[PDB]
Amino acid sequence: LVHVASVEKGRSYEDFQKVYNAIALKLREDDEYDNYIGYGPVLVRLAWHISGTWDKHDNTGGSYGGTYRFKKEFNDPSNAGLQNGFKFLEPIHKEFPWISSGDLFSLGGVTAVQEMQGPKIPWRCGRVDTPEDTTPDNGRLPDADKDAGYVRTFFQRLNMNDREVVALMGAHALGKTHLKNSGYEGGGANNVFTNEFYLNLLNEDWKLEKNDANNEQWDSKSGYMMLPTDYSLIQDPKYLSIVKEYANDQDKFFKDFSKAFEKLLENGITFPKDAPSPFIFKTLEEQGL
Ligand code: HEM
Ligand SMILES: N=C(N)c1ccncc1
Repeated sequence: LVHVASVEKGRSYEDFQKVYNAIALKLREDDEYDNYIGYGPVLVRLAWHISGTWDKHDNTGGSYGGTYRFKKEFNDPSNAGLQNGFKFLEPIHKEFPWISSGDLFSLGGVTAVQEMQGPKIPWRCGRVDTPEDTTPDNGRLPDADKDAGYVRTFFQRLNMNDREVVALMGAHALGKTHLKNSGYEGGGANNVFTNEFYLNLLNEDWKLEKNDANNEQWDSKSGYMMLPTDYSLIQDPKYLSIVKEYANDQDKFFKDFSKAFEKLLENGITFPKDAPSPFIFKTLEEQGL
């Protein structure tokens, strides 16, 4: 199954920078969402969920087709809460109806990471909306109540290795869980992209507790939390080495995250030899906007 990237007709870097800027200005404007976290973290989660349905074995799922817009995927229990990100992006899509759904959802993630002071994430256009019957079934996204072996095996389906996995999970520096979405009680939350997830793992005094949904999670007296799958990164000796690496080298984490996140967003997509090079968007701050 082959999905060839096809650039939205006549569009170039400047067009996509305008879309980035619109997303970024709305991120700045709608600052009260989720107890003043803003929509940054949920847009990153959205980009990950629309991409994380991919299966390397048959090239089903993935970001290309924009299939999150269809009821089956929209209503996946694993996607509970992402409706907020979708609604956030609706007026952006109305202003720029020429952008494909997959391009918009993925660009939303890139914009959010960068605007939250994360690394630059090169981004490529050309995802094309596919029909409703191409929507992957529910159940392709990972469970949080599992161990390191589960995480490792799960991510093999997305063609991600140990480093890639550990880097990607660093996104859990952003935002929080919500008991009503996922059955996990949210802890201390930030909207700035840093390597603090790894520092938290290594430095806090974690206690295994049960939350009000009767699920186990790791909580600190400082008020932080970790999912069981988060904590598995320090239970497994291979993951632990990498956690320590990123806790001790901000720049290395940023570079590795950028590569892994672009890869995640591009899984399943064949880029023609004469496709445009990846775009690196300027932040609002860099533009003086
Ligand atoms: C084993 C893999 C993963 C599991 C089990 C997992 C699980 C979860 C859960 C349960 C939540 C809470 C959702 C809610 O209650 O609203 C969450 C939130 C989040 N996830 Fe993950 N996740 C995983 C990997 C990732 C990856 C790879 C990324 C991106 C690179 C990511 C980005 C985020 C972000 C940014 C949030 C915060 C959303 C918000 O604040 O609304 N996650 N994750
Ligand atoms: N470990 C966390 N604090 C976390 C943050 C956001 N999403 C999931 C987990």
